[PDB]
Amino acid sequence: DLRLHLLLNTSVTCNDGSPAGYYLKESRGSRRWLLFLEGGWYCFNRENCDSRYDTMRRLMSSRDWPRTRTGTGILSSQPEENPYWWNANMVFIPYCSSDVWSGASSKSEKNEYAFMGALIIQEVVRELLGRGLSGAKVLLLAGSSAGGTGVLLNVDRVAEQLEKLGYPAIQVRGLADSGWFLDNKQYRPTEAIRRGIRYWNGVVPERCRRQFQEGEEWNCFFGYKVYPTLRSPVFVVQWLFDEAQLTVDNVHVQEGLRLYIQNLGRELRHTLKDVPASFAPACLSHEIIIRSHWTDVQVKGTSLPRALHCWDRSLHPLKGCPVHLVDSCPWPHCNPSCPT
Ligand SMILES: C[C@H]1CCCCN1C(=O)N1CCOCC1
Ligand SMILES: *[C@@H]1O[C@H](CO)[C@@H](O)[C@H](O)[C@H]1NC(C)=O
Repeated sequence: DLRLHLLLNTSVTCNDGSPAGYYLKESRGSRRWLLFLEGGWYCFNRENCDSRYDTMRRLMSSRDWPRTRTGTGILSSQPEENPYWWNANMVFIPYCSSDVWSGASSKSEKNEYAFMGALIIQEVVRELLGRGLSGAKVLLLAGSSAGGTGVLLNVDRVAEQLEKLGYPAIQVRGLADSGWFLDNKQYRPTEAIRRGIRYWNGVVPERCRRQFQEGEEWNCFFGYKVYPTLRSPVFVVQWLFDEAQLTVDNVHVQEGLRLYIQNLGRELRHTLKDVPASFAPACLSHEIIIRSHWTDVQVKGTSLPRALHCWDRSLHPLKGCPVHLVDSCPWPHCNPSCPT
């Protein structure tokens, strides 16, 4: 069980002005810290956000959050469930800003909602330093789906924050799960993100912003465009046939659709060729790192917990302990270890 703490700075808020927060389970024998960003789509205008407030309110408000949460997958403290980091300090940061973790806008007489995702991450880090994060040797910022994209948008800002506060010894790293999308043509999207960025006052990493320039910041939401600009080490986990990617592509089998699906897997593989820490199985699925059975899937005979352990060793190629693992077979579930 991870225990809830509402932010002491009550001006850093969820969408409806209630305080944001985090769930924590400390491990005082460990100098490793895992901060996980929840996912859950987003909203991009007044009418769409009002609908989300009616039926997805826990993603917009802390008023109904429970006092505890069970850690699962990479957040589990049991070695059998989490071979990688079972002894780490565990943090789950609820997603209550509806802005893919990019926003920096308060509620006001001109704004019905607050979009503060980027500031929530910064404030959680600041308040954790008093609870033991000051002694860390590794801070791993992880996340799934919208939270995976949030890792790519925020990992370098956390590194800069800790350096400027005077903690140069904490190594900041990222783990992005199911947050690596393609801006491809549909079988039968980017405009919603463009409108969202303006609605949220959304912010993107500085080097990527300088490349694409004013009005084109939406480009930095796409992994293959923002990843080369990042300085912190980032491990990318991405199913080749991700269900959210197919949903946005309007895919729900004849020759035209067969070619479309094969092309999607080929393009995704291409974008990961120069990503040296990555795990990309040929499966139709969505998210992995906080699922209890995340230990089951393998690429070339290597599980995800093993690949992550090999990554840790590389940050001290390694015989028998690979870090770049991308399937080459071209159809969903051509890998026999895919979830069923
Ligand atoms: C999965 C969601 C939430 C997080 C960012 C990526 N997401 C999108 O819905 N997108 C991205 C751009 O292309 C299609 C629209
Ligand atoms: C609380 O957060 C807001 C927004 O980041 C910031 O302007 C303010 O300085 C913070 N308060 C304190 C005491 O740090």
